[PDB]
Amino acid sequence: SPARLLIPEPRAGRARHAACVLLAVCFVVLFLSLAPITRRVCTQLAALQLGVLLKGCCCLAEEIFHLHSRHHLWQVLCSCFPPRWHLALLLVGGSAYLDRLALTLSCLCQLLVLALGLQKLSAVEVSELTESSKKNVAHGLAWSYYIGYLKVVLPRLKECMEEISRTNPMLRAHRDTWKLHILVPLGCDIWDDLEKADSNIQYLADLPETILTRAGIKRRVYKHSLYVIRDKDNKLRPCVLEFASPLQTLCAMSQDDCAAFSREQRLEQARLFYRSLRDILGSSKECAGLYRLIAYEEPAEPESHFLSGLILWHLQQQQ
Amino acid sequence: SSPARLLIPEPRAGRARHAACVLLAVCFVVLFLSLAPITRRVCTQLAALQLGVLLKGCCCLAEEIFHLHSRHHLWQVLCSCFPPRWHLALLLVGGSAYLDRLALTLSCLCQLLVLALGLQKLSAVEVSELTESSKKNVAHGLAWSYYIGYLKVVLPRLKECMEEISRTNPMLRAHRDTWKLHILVPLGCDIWDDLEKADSNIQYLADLPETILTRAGIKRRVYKHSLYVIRDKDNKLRPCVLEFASPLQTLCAMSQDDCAAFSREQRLEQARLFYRSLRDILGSSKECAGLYRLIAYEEPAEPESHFLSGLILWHLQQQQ
Amino acid sequence: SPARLLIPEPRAGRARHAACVLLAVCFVVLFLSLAPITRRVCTQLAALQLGVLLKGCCCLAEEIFHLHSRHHLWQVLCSCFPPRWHLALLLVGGSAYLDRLALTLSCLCQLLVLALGLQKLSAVEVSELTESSKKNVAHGLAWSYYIGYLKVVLPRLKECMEEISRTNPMLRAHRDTWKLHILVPLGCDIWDDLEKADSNIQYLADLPETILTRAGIKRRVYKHSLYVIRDKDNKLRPCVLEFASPLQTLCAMSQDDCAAFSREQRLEQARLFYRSLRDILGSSKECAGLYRLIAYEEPAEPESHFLSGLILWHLQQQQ
Amino acid sequence: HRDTWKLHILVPLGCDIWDDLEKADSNIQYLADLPETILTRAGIKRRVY
Repeated sequence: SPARLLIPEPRAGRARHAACVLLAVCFVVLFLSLAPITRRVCTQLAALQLGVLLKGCCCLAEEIFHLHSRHHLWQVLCSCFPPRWHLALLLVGGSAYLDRLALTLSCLCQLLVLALGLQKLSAVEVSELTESSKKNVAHGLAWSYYIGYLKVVLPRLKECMEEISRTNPMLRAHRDTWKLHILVPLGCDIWDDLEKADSNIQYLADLPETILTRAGIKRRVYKHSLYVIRDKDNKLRPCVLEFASPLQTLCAMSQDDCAAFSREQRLEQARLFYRSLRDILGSSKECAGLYRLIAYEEPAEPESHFLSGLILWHLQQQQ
Repeated sequence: SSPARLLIPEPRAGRARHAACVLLAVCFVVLFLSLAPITRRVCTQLAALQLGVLLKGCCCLAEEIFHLHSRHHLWQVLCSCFPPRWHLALLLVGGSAYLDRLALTLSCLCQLLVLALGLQKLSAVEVSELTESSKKNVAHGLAWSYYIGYLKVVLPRLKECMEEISRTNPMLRAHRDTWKLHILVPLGCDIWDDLEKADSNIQYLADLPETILTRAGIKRRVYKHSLYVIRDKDNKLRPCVLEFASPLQTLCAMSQDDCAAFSREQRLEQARLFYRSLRDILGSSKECAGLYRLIAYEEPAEPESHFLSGLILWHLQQQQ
Repeated sequence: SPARLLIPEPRAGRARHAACVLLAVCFVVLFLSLAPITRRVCTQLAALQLGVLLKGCCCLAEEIFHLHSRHHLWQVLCSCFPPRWHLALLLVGGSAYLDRLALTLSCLCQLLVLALGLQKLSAVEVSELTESSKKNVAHGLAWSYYIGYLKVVLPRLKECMEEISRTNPMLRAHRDTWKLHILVPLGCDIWDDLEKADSNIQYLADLPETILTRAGIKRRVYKHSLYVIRDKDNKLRPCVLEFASPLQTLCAMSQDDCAAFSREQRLEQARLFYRSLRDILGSSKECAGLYRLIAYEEPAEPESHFLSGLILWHLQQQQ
Repeated sequence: HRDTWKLHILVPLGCDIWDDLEKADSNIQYLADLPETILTRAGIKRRVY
């Protein structure tokens, strides 16, 4: 190849072998040239193995607030500690039974280490963490959706709608709700059309063509559909509705055989995508007030007019 | 109310663990009423009871040494033969050894005696729960449904259909000893809807139109089979009848289904079990004595564009 | 063969011969280099034969609630314990006659083991148990029926019924009962037609063909029969009725000589098929409300209008 | 045989019409039926050929 490519390769995880061989060298060194010595070694091992308990207690104290929002209670207890936590309890119990200045000194130094935070992560660990997780798709979907679609279609919406508002008095009446409404259900189902999703949503017409030029032969054409949705006996409300493509991407990726994308992590990915999209849209000066994204979960009781009620609440929020 | 009366067996609530816990609490309370060395005896009894699973794992690995190459290819055999929660049994055995070997000999003798006589067997409740708990065991059901629905109604009426086919064109009268439908069952799940695109040597010879009609769930019989020609080396051509397995499509759709939660390793295992069940069912039949031939293949790692046709040619050559 | 196939073979069950040769080896080892010792061995053997009694007692406590549904009383007692349970009683009686702290310690250990449940099954045993059951066709039949038929014919029902409805006011009046009524008798008899099964069921017409194209020459064409059932002296009710094919499959394989399919467990297989179909249909989003499967058991008294009344009740439930 | 894909109308100058051509002449063999020619009318009336 004319261009000698230099690409990194995944790490073999061979540090375990080096640790094992140096451990064996340590054994062969120590044995040459003793039950109480082994007991002292076990006590010393149990001495620094109680810091995980303090770290878990601190994490539980910090996470009891998010317990309701994330885990709604045994999940909180088992999450704040590694699954191999009872081993430290067994070791500390054995050390206490075998034998308290050393214990309190060890607790104090471990807590001081935790507070000062001098046991941080180097570059290799963070690099391995970034490389290993092949399912952090939410940030990529959020940024891709933003740059590809919203940065190029959102600004040319008020001008595209004012021309219709010139001849249609109904659009002129509802001037405060000329934004684009993004439907992001926390699941992944996407209805083919919003007319059969809810009987209270009526299709009206398609907005005029959006013309973009690319080299003069390639034309990027954008279409938006304008809907009319019926209230109680008050009035009719028009709005522009569409779903989020990254949700469809996640749904199609879950069905893939080589993706190994389950349903429990798909919900987390959708939630993270919604949060990231909100955080990156809220700091944008181009589409400062040209959008409103609505998020919901399908109710357990199959109400026939749940989505319509949510859209009406959102629309009535602008006025 | 309701004209009928149904008492459906809803699944168990798993409340036997609560009974075990309350009886354990009662026993602890009783022991509290009315000492230290008894803990050592309790630990020794626990180790004696725990070495039974170690003996069972040893017997299981001794039995599965033969099937190692067929299924696991050596650490996988050891992992399968023993339960994952086996370290504590070794810890208890080591503690008992350190505390003290006639007692160990008699305890192990009793445990292996129990294992040999086989007097510890699952009751009706345990086997019923195990049968009703496995929600993904579709291999046997799919094999039986395929056999009954399709394989028992069209194969006996196979000589005559190809008889009218030969009446249309008599070129196949020479191949009198290959009048059996060929079933293509890949151990994966890929299915080629258009069989001519799968390989370059597979070409149609006769595909007459036919409408498959089902009236209120009752399927009509199939009166026509699609004839093919397989291009051999530059000497001659060979005609064939090919058909895939619908249960493989069922497995593929189950895997693609969102609510099924059906992985890939389970899919391969179910496909192999379905193939074995179908072969065993067909091999012990009477109507389908010699009017079928099922071809099972695994897709090769190296890409080959003329593999499937060559495999069918090999099957034809061994059929003569 | 171009592709050397590697297919598993059934296990020969030779672990028992390993147990027997270990019996012989242990015997010849112990003999080289003793009535009280044999009595102690018998007592130790009786010590761990008592756990099955506690397992049966806990099972009885947990299953006394399901006794009415599954066993309606001696069957409850016999099912919760292994048939070879009198041997444990004989051993414990012999131990008591030969001889209290040891018995209590053994009982406490057995209860602790049962509560913790550390004596579980490895991969080989579960694989053998999944391979040995050649008759558990309920789940396979349910999944095959679902994927093959219901996921393809159910969605194209409302639109197929609209065209007939627009010209028949009778169909327009009864719009809430346009589902597919699956009949799943817990037995296995399937009537050739519903006309002679019950005198109150009247055939009306066949639904227009559901045409599916495949490769342009293969046409998967579907018929559904529309019936009319005579209620009491009020009116007539139309519905679409059909039986469940897997019940016909079970009936067909019950008669096979090589199947060895008896009748006592055929009822259980049909019941499990009904439960599995219900569970996998209630969690689907495509056929949300396009079905209603009805199950019944034939009464002792051969009433001539038993099934008709059941369908009338199931039809009035929507209204 | 692509050049003879027409429809062959038999118009005997007499008036006898055979029920089928199989027994009319021993050299004519029936093969199969052409796939259905579906014509839709009002959505319920189907003119199928």
